[PDB]
Amino acid sequence: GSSGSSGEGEKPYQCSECGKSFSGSYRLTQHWITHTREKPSGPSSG
Ligand SMILES: [Zn+2]
Repeated sequence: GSSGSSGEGEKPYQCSECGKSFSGSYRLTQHWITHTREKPSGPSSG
């Protein structure tokens, strides 16, 4: 009915790498930061 890929709780500024919503675009940035310093060995995603 109202459950699945398309549910009730999606934001236009929700991270995709990890997934984190925020009240405002500007805010998102601050978060996206964690996706800059993080220095993974290699095979992480997937
Ligand atoms: Zn993220």
